[PDB]
Amino acid sequence: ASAWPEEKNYHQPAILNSSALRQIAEGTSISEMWQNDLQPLLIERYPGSPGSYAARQHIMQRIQRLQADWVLEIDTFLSQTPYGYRSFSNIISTLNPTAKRHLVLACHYDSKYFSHWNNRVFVGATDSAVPCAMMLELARALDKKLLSLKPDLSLQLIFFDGEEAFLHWSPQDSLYGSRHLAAKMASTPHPPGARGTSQLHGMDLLVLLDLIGAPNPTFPNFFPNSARWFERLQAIEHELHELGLLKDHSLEGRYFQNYSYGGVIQDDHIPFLRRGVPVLHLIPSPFPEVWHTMDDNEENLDESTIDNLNKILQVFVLEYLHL
Ligand SMILES: Cc1cncn1Cc1ccccc1
Ligand SMILES: [Zn+2]
Repeated sequence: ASAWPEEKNYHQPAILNSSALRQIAEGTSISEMWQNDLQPLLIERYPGSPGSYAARQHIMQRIQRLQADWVLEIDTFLSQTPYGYRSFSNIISTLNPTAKRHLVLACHYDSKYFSHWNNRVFVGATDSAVPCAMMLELARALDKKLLSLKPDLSLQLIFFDGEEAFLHWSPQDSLYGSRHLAAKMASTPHPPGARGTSQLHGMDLLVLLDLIGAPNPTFPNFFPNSARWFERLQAIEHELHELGLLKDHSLEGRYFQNYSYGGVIQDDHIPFLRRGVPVLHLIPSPFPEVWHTMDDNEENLDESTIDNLNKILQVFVLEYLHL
């Protein structure tokens, strides 16, 4: 049939030079991210809540003000939960929806459901309000360079709804939005008119951000087949450090360690991984100390660590896109 689905296997980056790295490092404002992209999301936003619709409106609005031609679809669906049927809505933002291949950035925008505890409200700053904000910032910071898109490859953002369990993590109570969107893409022909290939095939690489925002994260390399792209993240961290472009950062405590994890951490990528999508899982091990506590808030975030990772990520995306 069609073998384009193999191009991602042979795709190679266009490594940036020191002058361009500097540019990128200069091009991203951590403090504008914090005010315009991050703070509006630090609300209770479990699926079906008022905050979910708010968070959903804020993500679409911030994406809309940008010059690049983002197409936004709200993939709304119904699914059974421990509390009955409920409605969920994934946010999908795509440049050039026609192109066969797309590099995918994503995270979950729901917050785990938890009634008030000690009069406190769970807002999951690292899980995953910050990954959401890093995605919005990457799109703003790279707006002009992405506008250049009008190799048949472009960029897609996915903000999954319903990553978290409502009552008890299990295969039927978890990954609502990603289980839905992976099965939908696996059976939607791509590109338009194709007779043998799916959108799931068009996913060049799924870069899943989760649990980012704490100090000193250590990201393992999880998969033998995306290991080379993990190595680019290592390389980019190193060079930005040597060029004085990172803050409060030591090579003794670098983010992208040279160690592998022999297993898997259940997350929104599992539905795509099982169907053969390559994944770069940017989740740290161990998890933040504030994981699933009421302390996973704004005050326990580390501003420098997010700034640094924004720069590493933005470099990675431009190098993947040859921009
Ligand atoms: C990655 C994540 C973020 N929030 C929940 N998960 C899922 C999970 C993974 C391992 C153990 C418990 C729960
Ligand atoms: Zn969680």
